Amino acid sequence: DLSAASHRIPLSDGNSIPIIGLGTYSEPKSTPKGACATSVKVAIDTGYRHIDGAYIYQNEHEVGEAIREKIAEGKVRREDIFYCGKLWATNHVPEMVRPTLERTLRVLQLDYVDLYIIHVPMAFKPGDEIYPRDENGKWLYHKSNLCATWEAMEACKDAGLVKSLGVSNFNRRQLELILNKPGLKHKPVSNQVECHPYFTQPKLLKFCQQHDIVITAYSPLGTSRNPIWVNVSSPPLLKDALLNSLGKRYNKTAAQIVLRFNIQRGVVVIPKSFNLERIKENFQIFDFSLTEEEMKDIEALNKNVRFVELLMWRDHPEYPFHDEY
Ligand SMILES: NC(=O)c1ccc[n+]([C@@H]2O[C@H](COP(=O)([O-])OP(=O)(O)OC[C@H]3O[C@@H](n4cnc5c(N)ncnc54)[C@H](OP(=O)(O)O)[C@@H]3O)[C@@H](O)[C@H]2O)c1
Ligand SMILES: [Cl-]
Repeated sequence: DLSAASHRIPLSDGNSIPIIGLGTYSEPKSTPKGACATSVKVAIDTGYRHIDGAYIYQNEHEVGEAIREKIAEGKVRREDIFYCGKLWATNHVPEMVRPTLERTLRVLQLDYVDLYIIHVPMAFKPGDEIYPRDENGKWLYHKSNLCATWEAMEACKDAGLVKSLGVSNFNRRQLELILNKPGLKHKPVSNQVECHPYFTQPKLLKFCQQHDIVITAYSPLGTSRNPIWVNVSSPPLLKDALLNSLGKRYNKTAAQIVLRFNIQRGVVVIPKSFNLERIKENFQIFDFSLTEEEMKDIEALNKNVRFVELLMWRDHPEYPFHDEY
């Protein structure tokens, strides 16, 4: 079913997605220039064939540098690599969608991306700032139309600029808005959301599975626990007693147990690491499996509590986390 050499799963539009990818968000401040490029190259050498990135991570040029180098030396063909990029909240105006994607293609110096997704269901004020606020720190919200944004996304696939379309941080209602759109041409094939044993997304997973939407687990290792985004008070996922106990049983780390858990139930995982040893460690998840009982015990770790709550945006008309799922 899944091996280091062959671990792609089907998307509803006929394409396929490698079940593990390398995440590439890293705080610009505390990240050396070049760390991203080096990690993407190491990842590709290790066997990763999926890279998840975003223009607003400020390192897409490094991602592109790395991918193009490996293609040029014959390590991979372009068709072997799956790159996912993301449309930010300040770029939701339908007229801006294609120019925004074209900017990413030019930065990557590639002809298309494999997956392009709406990063969040919330629109912010368009401009030179990804986090638009007034002097009082009030979040400058744009009153926006998700369906109109989606239509603009559909035009990008129509033009050949992206193979697959998806979304991120969408709840059931928001997914329904799109799925029910008048004259829908291309349904979202993916929803990228926080997913791991402390937040296993049972309701959203069920819903997506019923609509042939694949979940991609972001922060699948429980985040880097940065207090800006994460509630540092919470117990760190990788210190969990059961996950560590299961680790000893298989001579795997809690991280490897956590990744295996999600892929084993058909959830894509995109752990980020810019560390040589940990990039390799995270990929070694195809030489063991978890028993039905172990899967059940891990799933039971579910706390229905998020590490990434985005409370700064809780009042936005399109804040996704009020609803149950
Ligand atoms: N769509 C969205 O809204 C959204 C939100 C968040 C993230 N994402 C995507 O999902 C990716 C991953 O989520 P994430 O970066 O937030 O957090 P994560 O992948 O769950 O974990 C990242 C943290 O774990 C550390 N780490 C990695 N492997 C490890 C291991 N084997 N053992 C111990 N520690 C390990 C990394 O440090 P080192 O680098 O030093 O190894 C980093 O601090 C992101 O990079 C991004 O591509 C998307
Ligand atoms: Cl963007």
